[PDB]
Amino acid sequence: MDKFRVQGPTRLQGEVTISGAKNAALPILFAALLAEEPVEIQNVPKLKDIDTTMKLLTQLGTKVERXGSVWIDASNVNNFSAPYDLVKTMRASIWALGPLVARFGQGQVSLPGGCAIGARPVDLHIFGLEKLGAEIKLEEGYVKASVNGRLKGAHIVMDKVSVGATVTIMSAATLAEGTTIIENAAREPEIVDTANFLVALGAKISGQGTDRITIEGVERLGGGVYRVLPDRIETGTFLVAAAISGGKIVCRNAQPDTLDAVLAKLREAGADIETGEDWISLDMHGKRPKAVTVRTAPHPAFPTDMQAQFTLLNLVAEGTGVITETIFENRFMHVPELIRMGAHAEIESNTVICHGVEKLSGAQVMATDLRASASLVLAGCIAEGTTVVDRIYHIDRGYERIEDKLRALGANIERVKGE
Ligand SMILES: C=C(O[C@H]1[C@H](O)[C@@H](CO)O[C@H](OP(=O)(O)OP(=O)(O)OC[C@H]2O[C@@H](n3ccc(=O)[nH]c3=O)[C@H](O)[C@@H]2O)[C@@H]1NC(C)=O)C(=O)O
Repeated sequence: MDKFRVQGPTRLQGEVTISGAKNAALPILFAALLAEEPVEIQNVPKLKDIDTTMKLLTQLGTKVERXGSVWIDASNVNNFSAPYDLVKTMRASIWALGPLVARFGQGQVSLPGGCAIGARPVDLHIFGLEKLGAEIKLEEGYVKASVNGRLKGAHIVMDKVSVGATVTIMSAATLAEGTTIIENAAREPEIVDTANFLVALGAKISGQGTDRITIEGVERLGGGVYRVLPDRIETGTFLVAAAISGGKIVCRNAQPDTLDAVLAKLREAGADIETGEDWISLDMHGKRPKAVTVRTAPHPAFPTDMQAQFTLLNLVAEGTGVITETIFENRFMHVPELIRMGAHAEIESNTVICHGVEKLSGAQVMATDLRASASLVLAGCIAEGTTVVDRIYHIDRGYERIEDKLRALGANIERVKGE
């Protein structure tokens, strides 16, 4: 089992080129199940989640090739199920459900089980599909959807703001008879990206990026070429890496407008930030960060995917920082790991109260979250001594060659193979 050996402290300096969004590439890859013609998805990151998605697609009879792009040919889909073993390694597998029933009249996906970060049911996905006319049953742990003929457009109001259910409903709606309105839709940049992808295929969608999405169903979707937007979380993670190390970095292939909350919080922490059309620069001028207060919430508020990273920032900042999580209530596993490295903090309900320290110390820590756990690697970069991060497969699922990118910034990091 892979592990990272990080030697600190290091001041991160240099350039990093941002990869395509894991979170846009995923739903777009699933939506390609709707395409009758070949599709080329550009700017797809090289990471474990993409591997699992490619595997799932192949299991359905989809022809898949990849490099920077992923080429998809779904003209011969011949299988309609996502098995337990696959869903267990990637909850997003649920996204195969909607496209399958919308195009083929049937789809089966293993029902996701428990997860360490909190309760993550998929009730809204199921509810949405039902509203569209699909019949759904649970058999042997498999959510089985079906419809005789086309789905039917419906006016659906969402009980929660949900990135995943908004994608499920939006995607399936593109082939339904009539008009579908998704009220209280998630507004994430990835939702806009997926909608734009659909439209490039011939779908009729408007309102993407707002709380109300309208879809007018069409008979078929064709093919085309589409470039995935930049990864906002990868960008935020690198920006934080510089901000906590007294460093200076420039992020290339970036999309500043997807990061307003994070940028503003970085400025509050004392960062000198400049932005261009496709770039973001950050200079700490060798200063320790100032503690900030953060509240996660749906886009365009501060994202839960940046939460652990900012918790780290607060932990080495001057002052008492407070972080409140409103999306994933139990997403605090990183805290006790950081405390093993010398940090000080208390968790009260969904809020962590941080007491910044001057320096962290190297220690053995454990990764458990595909986005949050990158925080441990960052911590290792600025801590005194050697930090060993176990179970880095988690990080591999969410970041493209993070050690390579960090190394190019001056980090002392080694991938240690257990085999
Ligand atoms: C952790 C990841 O990123 C996450 C990111 O943290 C969240 C929030 O921004 O949005 C995506 O998850 P998601 O689609 O499961 O999350 P959402 O559906 O918005 O969930 C928001 C809240 O609603 C709840 N929820 C969601 C769907 C549903 O049917 N029922 C329900 O109760 C969740 O339990 C959570 O409390 C990302 N995943 C992907 C593949 O796009 C990851 O990379 O795997």
